[PDB]
Amino acid sequence: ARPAFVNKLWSMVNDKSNEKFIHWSTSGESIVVPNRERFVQEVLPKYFKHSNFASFVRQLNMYGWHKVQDVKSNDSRWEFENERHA
Amino acid sequence: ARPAFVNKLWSMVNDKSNEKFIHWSTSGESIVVPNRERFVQEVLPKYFKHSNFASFVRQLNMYGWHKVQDVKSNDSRWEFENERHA
DNA sequence: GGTTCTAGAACC
DNA sequence: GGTTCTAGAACC
Repeated sequence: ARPAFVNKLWSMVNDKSNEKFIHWSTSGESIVVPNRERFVQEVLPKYFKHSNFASFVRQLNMYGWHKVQDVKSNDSRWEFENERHA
Repeated sequence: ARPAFVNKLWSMVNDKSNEKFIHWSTSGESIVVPNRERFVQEVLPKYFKHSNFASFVRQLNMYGWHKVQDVKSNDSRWEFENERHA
């Protein structure tokens, strides 16, 4: 039995009906959430009760996932990568 | 399935090996703990991990049990009675 | 009231 | 790594 958060993230990134809100990158090295707000109100509520993006991000951190900061100087786009890679 | 606290209290007041530390009054209307300290170190640890008397008392309150204050003016003696009676 | 589910802790 | 236990939440 994997932790509930790991299971939920897995099912949400892989479920085809969440495609437009959260999905793997073509390479699989990261998870893409095109628009934070659409995801927060269309996907989060199906997996967590009293869900909020802040919690989601904290949880992801617990599992080694960090926000990709590659925007040079669309703050609604979020991408996550894990500390553990090949 | 009854709450874990209810089960533990039940088993500790009824278990014969805890007799000298915690037991029903002859009438059954209350629970007698002759000496708080002996009980805290001889019984509590068999039922709760990182047990302390303060928690025990709070829990008892959650279930309607209150400390009997019948000492006129042996602060080690504790007796508990429940709000719900005949 | 009693059974089934969802989780994490405990155990092997 | 996988199974079993202990709890409370969910469900009927």
